[PDB]
Amino acid sequence: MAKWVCKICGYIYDEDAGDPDNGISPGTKFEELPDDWVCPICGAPKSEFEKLED
Ligand SMILES: [Fe+3]
Repeated sequence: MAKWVCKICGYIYDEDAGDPDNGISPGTKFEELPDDWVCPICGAPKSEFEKLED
């Protein structure tokens, strides 16, 4: 699945990993993260992530 970078801190949201510590099962696409999900490292909103693809 895809990977997304937090433009602020460099955390990688890896769709294959999800974010289970913060309520997100492995396999959850970035689009499906709740609107108020934030970077677990720096707190940046979803707007600050960039999909790692051309
Ligand atoms: Fe971040």
